[PDB]
Amino acid sequence: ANYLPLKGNMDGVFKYAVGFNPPVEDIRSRSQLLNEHKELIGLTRVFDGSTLYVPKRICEQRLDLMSTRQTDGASIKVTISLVDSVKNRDVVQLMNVIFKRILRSLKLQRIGRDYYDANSPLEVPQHKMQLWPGYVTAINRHEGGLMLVLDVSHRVMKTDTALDFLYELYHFNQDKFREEAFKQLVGSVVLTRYNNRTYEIDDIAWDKNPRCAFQDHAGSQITFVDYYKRAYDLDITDLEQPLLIHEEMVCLVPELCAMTMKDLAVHTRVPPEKRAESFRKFIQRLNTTKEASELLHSWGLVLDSRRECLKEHVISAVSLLDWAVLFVRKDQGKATDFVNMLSKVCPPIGMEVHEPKMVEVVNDRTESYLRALRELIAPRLQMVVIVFPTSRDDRYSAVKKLCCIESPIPSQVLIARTITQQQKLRSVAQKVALQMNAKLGGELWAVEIPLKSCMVVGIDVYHDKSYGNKSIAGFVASTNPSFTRWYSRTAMQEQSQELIHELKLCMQAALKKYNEMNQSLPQKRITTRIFGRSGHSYDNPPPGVIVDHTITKSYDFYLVSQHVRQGTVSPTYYRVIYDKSGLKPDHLQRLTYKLTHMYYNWPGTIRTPAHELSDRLFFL
RNA sequence: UAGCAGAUCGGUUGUAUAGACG
RNA sequence: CGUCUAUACAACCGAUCAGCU
Repeated sequence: ANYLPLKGNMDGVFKYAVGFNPPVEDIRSRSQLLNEHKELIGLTRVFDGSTLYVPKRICEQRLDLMSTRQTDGASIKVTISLVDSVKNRDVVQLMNVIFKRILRSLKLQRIGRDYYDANSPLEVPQHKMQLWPGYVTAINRHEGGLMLVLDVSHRVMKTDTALDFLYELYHFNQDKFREEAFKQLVGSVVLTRYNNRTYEIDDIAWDKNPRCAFQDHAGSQITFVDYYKRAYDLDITDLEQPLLIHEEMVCLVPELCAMTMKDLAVHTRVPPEKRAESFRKFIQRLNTTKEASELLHSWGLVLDSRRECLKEHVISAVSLLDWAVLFVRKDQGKATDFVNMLSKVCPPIGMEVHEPKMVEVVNDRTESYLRALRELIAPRLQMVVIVFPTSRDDRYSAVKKLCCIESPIPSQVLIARTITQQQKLRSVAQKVALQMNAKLGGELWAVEIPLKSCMVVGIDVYHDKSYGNKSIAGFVASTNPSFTRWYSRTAMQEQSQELIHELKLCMQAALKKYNEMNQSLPQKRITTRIFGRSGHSYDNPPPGVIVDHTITKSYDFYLVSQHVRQGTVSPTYYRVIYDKSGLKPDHLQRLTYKLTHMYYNWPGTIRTPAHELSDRLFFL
């Protein structure tokens, strides 16, 4: 629990405005219309256009007055007067520019989305990487009123810049530098400093340098160093920095950008309880700092003062009478000792496996499963076990596409890295034994269910490439009231809006299988912490906590079933199904809590539907 | 790519405020 | 609104890593 409210002016914060006339040179030509506004009203103010927020409730429509600029001294339009009323999308923004004034006062910085304090950061130069001790201050409307979220985010901004990165790339070689940049630097992304932007790399200019001119906003051929010296007040040191692109030219100079522990991970990065010290420190720092608090009292910002189923028989486990494994010649020990270990794990979980027909492929490539699999696979074969050390997507899907698309047939794929572990070997075999038996169509462990006719179908959309727009990630389902029949399928359609209709085909493919074996018709991530409305303990909510009113954002349920040992608990957020079908939210909390145990790859608790320790010193 | 608890780095689509190019 | 944007709010995905069986 590291979340702190900020009270003060809950409502009624109206806004003045700032005129922007005329823009001449650059973005600074418009931004300077308030850079020299200290002579009119005072320092404590924020400018973002036609909105200049005020704590009080005055502003209605519009007005105008006069001001002055600095660089050239032309006519300046400024209107610190009536604008509009309070809107739901304004309070978050104006309190966050208040936090911007805080960074101008508390000496915080900003990276991308959230503001960080890095005046005395965690300088860890082992890999030219500096973990910023700032907090993710994503202030927004929250439980009840307004609340400031604070997680101590070790934001990984590099002290080194693209200048030295390209210089060490040159230090490797020059032609090899060019080649590797065309291989390892293209596609990669640099982090900008002057405007904290995110610019990609596709190609690197060669003849260009930080002296060649370009058609700037002024329409002249000015030098490169002059533009950055007069537009952002940043001086360029060297003149031999080749440009990058995001040939058409998108502003990118390696001079002023940057691109991309073990024992520190248990001291001051993410302890479950000891992270409350930062929750107990920054709250005091805001108040006790006279210089920082003085500029916040003017605005009106006052912060708050404060399973063992490996031994019990399984419901209905399908045995393996005749089957084969598709191991390569390099995995003779693997997928056979594992099967031999599977011959020991299976009897406790109520099934037996005979030694498979040890078929094999001819080479460690795709053009081995095309022939060897088809030659020695018949409807008399139950299980196919495919293992390989290297794991590439095309070859794995090459073996897969001959098993799932044509017809529903179980197929188990393993990798070397899954099996190399010896202490996990008994454990990994248990998951696979449950995985194979789930794919065999056999029942597995269940829970005490005070429920029935429930769906466990976990949709997953794989939308990565427009050319490969297939949405193939899996359509895991459950076709028995005990939720022990997990026969995964895949989507076989492609459409943007009519996806509501064609996704039902997989639902029908899962519901028809439900009717064919039962003869009866039956948004998962946040950065929040939950302090449930049952007991005030600012700690991990009990698994299955019921909070849906005045202790969360909206009527959507926000549940906890994901048990934590290292790090602070991050509750999972959930949408609603229906509030009129008669489903009590408490049972849906239980249903999510019970379905949490039903993922058939880990005997315990998981995040989503798809104990009395750490009291004394833990690492001391 | 047997599954995961805590995060981190990016990309993208977003969504809101407003501006300009027609 | 097609585009370019600055301010942010927000999600998903990919990968990576500080591994409860």
